[PDB]
Amino acid sequence: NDSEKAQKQDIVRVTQTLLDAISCKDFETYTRLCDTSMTCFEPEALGNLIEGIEFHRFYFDGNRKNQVHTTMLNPNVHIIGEDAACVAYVKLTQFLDRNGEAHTRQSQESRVWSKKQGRWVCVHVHRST
Amino acid sequence: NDSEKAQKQDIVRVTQTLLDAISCKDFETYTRLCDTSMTCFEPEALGNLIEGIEFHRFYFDGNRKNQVHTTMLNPNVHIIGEDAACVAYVKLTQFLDRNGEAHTRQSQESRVWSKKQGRWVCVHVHRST
Amino acid sequence: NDSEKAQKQDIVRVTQTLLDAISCKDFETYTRLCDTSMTCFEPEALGNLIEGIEFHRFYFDGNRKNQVHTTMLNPNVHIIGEDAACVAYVKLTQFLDRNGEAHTRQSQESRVWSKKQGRWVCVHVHRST
Amino acid sequence: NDSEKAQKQDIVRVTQTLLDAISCKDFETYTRLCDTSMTCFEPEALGNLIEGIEFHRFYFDGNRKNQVHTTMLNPNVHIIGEDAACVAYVKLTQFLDRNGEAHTRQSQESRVWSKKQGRWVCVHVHRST
Amino acid sequence: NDSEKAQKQDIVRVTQTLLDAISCKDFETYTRLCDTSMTCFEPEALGNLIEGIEFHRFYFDGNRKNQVHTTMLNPNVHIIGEDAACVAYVKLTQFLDRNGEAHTRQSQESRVWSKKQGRWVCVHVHRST
Amino acid sequence: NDSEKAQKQDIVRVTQTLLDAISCKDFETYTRLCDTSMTCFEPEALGNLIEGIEFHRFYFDGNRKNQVHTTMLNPNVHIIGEDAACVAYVKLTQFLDRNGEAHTRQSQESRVWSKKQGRWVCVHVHRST
Amino acid sequence: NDSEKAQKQDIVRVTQTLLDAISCKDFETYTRLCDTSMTCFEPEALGNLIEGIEFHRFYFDGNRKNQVHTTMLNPNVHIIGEDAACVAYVKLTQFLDRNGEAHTRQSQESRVWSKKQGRWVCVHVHRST
Amino acid sequence: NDSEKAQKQDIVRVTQTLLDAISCKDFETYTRLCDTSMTCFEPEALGNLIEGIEFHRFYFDGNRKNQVHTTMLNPNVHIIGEDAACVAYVKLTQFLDRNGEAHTRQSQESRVWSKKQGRWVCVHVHRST
Amino acid sequence: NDSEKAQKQDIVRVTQTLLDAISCKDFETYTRLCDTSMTCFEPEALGNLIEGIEFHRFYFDGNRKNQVHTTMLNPNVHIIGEDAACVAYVKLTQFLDRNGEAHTRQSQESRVWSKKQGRWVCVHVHRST
Amino acid sequence: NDSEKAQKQDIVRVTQTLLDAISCKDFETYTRLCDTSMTCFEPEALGNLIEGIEFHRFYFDGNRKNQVHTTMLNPNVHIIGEDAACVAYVKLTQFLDRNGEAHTRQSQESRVWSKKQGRWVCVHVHRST
Amino acid sequence: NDSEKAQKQDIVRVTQTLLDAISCKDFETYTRLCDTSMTCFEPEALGNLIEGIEFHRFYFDGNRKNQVHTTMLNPNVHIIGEDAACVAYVKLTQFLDRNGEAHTRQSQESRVWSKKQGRWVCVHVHRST
Amino acid sequence: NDSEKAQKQDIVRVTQTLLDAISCKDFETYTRLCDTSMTCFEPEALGNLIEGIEFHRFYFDGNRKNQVHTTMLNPNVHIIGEDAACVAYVKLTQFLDRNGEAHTRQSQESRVWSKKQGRWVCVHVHRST
Amino acid sequence: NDSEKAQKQDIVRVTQTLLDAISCKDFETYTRLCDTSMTCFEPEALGNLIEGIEFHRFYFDGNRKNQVHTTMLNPNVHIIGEDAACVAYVKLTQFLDRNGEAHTRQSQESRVWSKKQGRWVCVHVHRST
Amino acid sequence: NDSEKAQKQDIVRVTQTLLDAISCKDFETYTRLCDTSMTCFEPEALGNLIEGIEFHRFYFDGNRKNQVHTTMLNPNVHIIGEDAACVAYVKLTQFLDRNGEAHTRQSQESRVWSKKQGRWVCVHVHRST
Repeated sequence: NDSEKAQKQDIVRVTQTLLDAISCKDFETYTRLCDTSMTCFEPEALGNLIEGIEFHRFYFDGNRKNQVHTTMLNPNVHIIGEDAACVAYVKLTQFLDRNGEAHTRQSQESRVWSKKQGRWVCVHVHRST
Repeated sequence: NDSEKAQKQDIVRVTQTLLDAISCKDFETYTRLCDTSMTCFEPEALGNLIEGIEFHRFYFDGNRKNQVHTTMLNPNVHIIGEDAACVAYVKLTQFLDRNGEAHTRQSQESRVWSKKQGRWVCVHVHRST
Repeated sequence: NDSEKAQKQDIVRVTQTLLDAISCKDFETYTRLCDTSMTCFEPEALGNLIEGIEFHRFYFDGNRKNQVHTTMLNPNVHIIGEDAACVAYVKLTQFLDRNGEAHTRQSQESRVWSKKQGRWVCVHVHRST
Repeated sequence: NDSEKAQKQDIVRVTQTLLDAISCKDFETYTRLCDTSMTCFEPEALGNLIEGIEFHRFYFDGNRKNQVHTTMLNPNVHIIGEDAACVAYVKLTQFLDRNGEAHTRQSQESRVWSKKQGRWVCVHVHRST
Repeated sequence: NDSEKAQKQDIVRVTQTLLDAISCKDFETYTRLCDTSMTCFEPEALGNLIEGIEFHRFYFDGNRKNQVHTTMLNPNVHIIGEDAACVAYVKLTQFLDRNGEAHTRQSQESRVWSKKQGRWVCVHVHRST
Repeated sequence: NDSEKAQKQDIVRVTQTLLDAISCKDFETYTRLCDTSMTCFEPEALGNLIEGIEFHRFYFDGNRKNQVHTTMLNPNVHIIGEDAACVAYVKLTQFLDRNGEAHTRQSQESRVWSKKQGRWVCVHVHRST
Repeated sequence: NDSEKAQKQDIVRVTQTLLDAISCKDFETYTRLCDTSMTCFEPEALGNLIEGIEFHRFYFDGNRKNQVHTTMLNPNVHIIGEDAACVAYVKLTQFLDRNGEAHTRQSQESRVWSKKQGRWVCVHVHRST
Repeated sequence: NDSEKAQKQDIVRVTQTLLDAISCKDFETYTRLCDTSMTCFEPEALGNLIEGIEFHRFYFDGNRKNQVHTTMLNPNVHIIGEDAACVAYVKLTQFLDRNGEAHTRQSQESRVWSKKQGRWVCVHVHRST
Repeated sequence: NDSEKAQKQDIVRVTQTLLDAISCKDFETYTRLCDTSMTCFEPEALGNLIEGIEFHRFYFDGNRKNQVHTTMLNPNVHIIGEDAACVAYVKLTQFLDRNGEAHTRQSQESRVWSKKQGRWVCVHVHRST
Repeated sequence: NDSEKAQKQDIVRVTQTLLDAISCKDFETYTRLCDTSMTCFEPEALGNLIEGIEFHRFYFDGNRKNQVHTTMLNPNVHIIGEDAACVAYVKLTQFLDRNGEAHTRQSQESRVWSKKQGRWVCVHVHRST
Repeated sequence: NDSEKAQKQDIVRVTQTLLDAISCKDFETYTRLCDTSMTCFEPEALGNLIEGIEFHRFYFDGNRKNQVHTTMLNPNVHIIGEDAACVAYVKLTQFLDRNGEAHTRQSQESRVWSKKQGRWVCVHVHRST
Repeated sequence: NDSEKAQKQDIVRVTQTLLDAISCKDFETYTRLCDTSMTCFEPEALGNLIEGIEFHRFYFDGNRKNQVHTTMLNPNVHIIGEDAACVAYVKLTQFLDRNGEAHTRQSQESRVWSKKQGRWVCVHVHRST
Repeated sequence: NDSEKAQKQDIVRVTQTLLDAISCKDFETYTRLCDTSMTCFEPEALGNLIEGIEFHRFYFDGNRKNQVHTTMLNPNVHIIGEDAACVAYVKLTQFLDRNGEAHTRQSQESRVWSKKQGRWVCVHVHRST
Repeated sequence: NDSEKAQKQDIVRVTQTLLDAISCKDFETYTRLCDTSMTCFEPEALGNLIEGIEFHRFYFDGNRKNQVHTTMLNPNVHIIGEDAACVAYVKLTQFLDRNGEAHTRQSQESRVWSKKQGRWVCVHVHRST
């Protein structure tokens, strides 16, 4: 359970690396961490199950980091072998809007990881609220 | 590949078994299919991550099937080895009204399955909308 | 245009048969006219594409007709190839309430017909509003 | 099924061409792909069945594209006869506002294709929601 | 203008006879006064142009006169030859509803008349509000 | 029959001329086409029957065409002799918005035409919704 | 003037009698006081002008006195020519509904009296708010 | 009777002049045509009966017309002898607001006319809605 | 002064007597203290000045109490001569509703008194809010 | 009564003078006509019984006349002896806006007058709504 | 301060006794503890300053204790001499409903106490919200 | 008594002084009359009991007047000894808004005074509504 | 550290017992586990800090449980030495209302634990939302 | 106790300092007072429990003092074991917005202090409403 407890950390490390990727619009690191067969259920998709990375690009063009701050709270992992793991966490986002006001946005996320040829890559993601 | 396809069919089938279980409010099948460490993100949890199974039991108490048919639409399955797999699908629920009118409800579910000692079990579920 | 005007008259007659089958909840006749791989976009389906006839089976239960009168207005027909056609019409439904009041409902419909084994079968339907 | 799998791949490619023609307001290409007797049910038409292409011409004016990205998801294709097909898909549109905000729009679509003079032309379209 | 002033009266007579027909659900007198090719724009049709009498029948079945009273106000006629005339009038309807309350319903009507083989018959009608 | 068809085309054409006239706010054509005794039931009249033409003039004052295309859908014509005819049709109007957005408006119109001294003229109009 | 002051007294007496007839739904008195061609603008006629006595008869069916008391405030009489006069006044109506509550209803009324063949009779009435 | 037909015309003419006086704020004509004792019920008086011409003066301040058109629909006149009359008519008003938007206001009017020393004067006016 | 102090009390007493009569619906006392010519401005009259004891009779029919207490706060009395006076006071009323709940109503009251032939009588009352 | 009808004109005049003073913010005339111990019930006192003239000073400060006309409708006076009276009436206030929109305000007023050393002074005022 | 800390307990106690009396509708204890000239500001007085004990009698009539608990939070006392004090505090009221739903009401209370002949009596109370 | 009448006046004066200080934002006078230990219950404190002169300093920063008048209605004062007192009063404030409009604010106020070493000082204040 | 890990467990255990005590209304256990001085912030206290166990007693009336389930999610504990601790956790509550409808209520809680004479007791509780 | 009473004074001093640091957005002081592992329930964290100092840093960017004054009311301190304590208090915040208006904001806060290596530091904070 020591090579398991450490394995979880890897997941947290990777998903944290994955999050920082989206935060500053680093599409290259996004594609390296996301498989090509990645399924997706998220608010930007309206109840549709998206396939592949392409659909995600749209959100990697522009003003870059908008002085926003995201926080992954209590990551919760599940181990299933030594190449497959899933992690669920609450993601908090802090931002200032239109006039400079401060607001917090919240969303529940789930990610399914697969150790493909050494390195972990995200196969499926699900976001809500 | 064929071992894969068949494997995917194995996932869709159990998931289907579980859904039928929830419809007819059959605890036993539910608990037989849902692990002890099963984590869950769902509307009834208000954005909180749920653990255990004690929580889900609140809904299986009562009048069984409210004469409400549910459909699992185009299940997308992911294979990770031979003991880890995940499936994403849209879930449709048709139910009758007070005045007898017919209505349809939608939610997007994800489920992670770990093959623990031969039999498949759900370790994490995520429902939304 | 007589082999064209006849075939349109014919196409309209089978959809009329299908609509009647639906009105008096005749699923046997209904499935005779709907292909096994039939797809469908419709309000009861919430933006999802449905395959098969089982989903529509749900509306075929519960007594029979009511004081419901349905009408297919100005059916527009396109003849395509060997055994293909598509038809478009506004479907009008005259009904009464619990208070005996008379109301009129509308919906726009599209059906695609294919002739297999000498019989016209609906392979796709799109209903809106 | 290879003369079936090819023809579906083909049908999807022409609707992709049509959708692009619409996105960048290319009416010349648009009319090349839409029959002269094309019919249409669509939100902009308010429950009425439209004939011709002139009505749709209205949307082809005004600069060109915007920061609009459109996508055709899980296109479902039915092959009918000689030169007939019909396709169904959820059309996803990613756009931005005056405030630079990103929004996602959806619409369910059905098109009926006929092959005349060796070319696939759309003879009927139904769009909803 | 004496055979014109009298001709108008005929129209008023006939349309008044036509109204009393609908009031006490006399379908036979309705069909005798309404042509077979009668076009119709009315609230029960939802913006659709109805053709023929059939669609009208629905409203000639039931409780008969419901203790209601209609009044044709200031008829206004137009003469066009000696076999074609159109009349427009405001139609007021008095009724008691659910509990016994008294309410007045109003609608604007237009009718186009044709003298076919001696007797006048309604070819087209349009009601609003 | 052929004299009839051609005659019907005569009605649809003038009506079309009148509609174009209203679009480009061309009084002259309007008044040339609308009789002196023309009665009218329309939304701008609030359920009142209008006489003369003085009233309609209020709308032709100003910026001509607001860059708004109108379409007369499937004109249904009625023949009554050779100097009396009526036509019913749905009318669609596409117009631009403040923010440049596109919008469609609908109304159901009826028009009565009297052939007075060779030229066709409108004696009564009825618009709704 | 004592002749006019006494004449202004008769207008108030008949008008008062007409108001009681209406209160206890005494129709014979009503018709003995309202001309056969009496004109009328009133709430129950929605902006429309009524002619005749027939329209009003609708309201004389039923429960004589509904436990309601109407009061004619400061009648103002105008004597015009010979056998002609008009009166304006506020009409208050106190009534008991449900729950035993007491309420007051207000209206402004105008009536025109013609002394046809001796007896004063109302030829025109306008009621508002 | 034609004597009566012309008297009714005289009444429609003077009341049309009175409307014009109001429309362009010509207070002299207004005073000429209205009696000193004239009473009045109207929106600008909130259920109160007004006496004297004074109260009306206020609306005759500057701003002549306002690109506003007032219409007098089908005036109903009652002739009570040779020196008394009352007229009832619906009055339409199309006004241009801001944004150059065309709207229509409606109201029901009644005017009592007394013929004094040869000339007709309005002794009472009632307006609603 | 002491004579004026006595007269002031006398008015407090009578009016107090008058309110107690209104409380228990004693019409005899009420008409004894309220002169015939008594004028009234009160919420129930809707801004209309009321005359005589008539309009009031409507409130003296009914239960005869209601479990509501009425108080006369700081009566302020003006003495004008030995036969005229006026008093103003805040009037508090406490009442128990349906659900056995106590509530307080308030109102502003002014009364004008006249010592007509010995006894004091109210000739005018103004109530508000 | 010719002496009673005289005292009543005098009371109407002084109160007319008093209101004129209020319109043109003539505080000197106000005080000369109002008793130093005048009582008050009015909206601006929010339910409180005001005493004295001081409270009203606030309102006399400002832009004298604001292009606003006030009329005192049908005044009713009560004579109580040759030295006391009270008058009731509805006061109509017509005023303009920024947009130059005409509006009418309304209130109900009671005033008590006392003859002190020959001059009529107001000892109590009551204004509602 | 040990004498000041003593007088402060005494003031908290008596006021505790006083509130206990109000809860269990013990009017005898209420009066014994409240001065006959006690002043009052509280919701039930709707903004009026009540004087005396009479006004409160109304509330002591009823079902003694209604299953409602009241608590006096952090009392603050002011000692002004050995015979006068005032205390301030928030009073919490917990009560049930018909459905048996628990709720908490809240108010802010100030009370002024005067030592008269040895006993502490409340001369002024103030309750808000 | 006369000594008590003098002490009562003294409290009216000081508190009056205290309100004028608050009106023109004179913090010096305010802290001179308000003892250090002064407690407060006021709308701005939101049901929270406030202590010391601190919380109040926030309102003495600003324009220094505002064109608002403040009155002290019927002060009721209780004398407790020669060094303690309390007063209650309705407080009227008249203010002119943005659009040069006058308005009246009201509030219920109670104050507790202590003659600490010669001068009077407020140790507690309660404001409401 | 494991010593610290077990101390945190002891804290999660006692607070879970306290939740159970509340859940089934066992007031003895409640009193045992809560200190006499326990302070509290919570909805049932409306922003007021509560002191003493008394105030809570109210919620321990009859109706043991209510088919309601309370859940304590991921409890975060802080260990401040061997006799102090504070725990933070989210608390979920699924309750059955009327109609047998399942709902979830949420709230964030914090409990401060002091270890006295060997046994842990709650000295403070804060609850929100 | 003088030791505990002085210890309860330090908790109020540090808490007061922490509140000023937050007021003027002085982060170094903030982090010198909040543990690195401080827990937190607060509005800005929507029902979620935060860990660390990083989340809070978002709010220290910008305009030091926004012209706002916060006040800590009646702090209540609980001393637990050694080097441990908690404090509860209401925090009022008066602020000037736009239009120059003054408002008050209220919140209930709970903080837990651990005396780690001499200096008291906050390890847990809960803020509500």
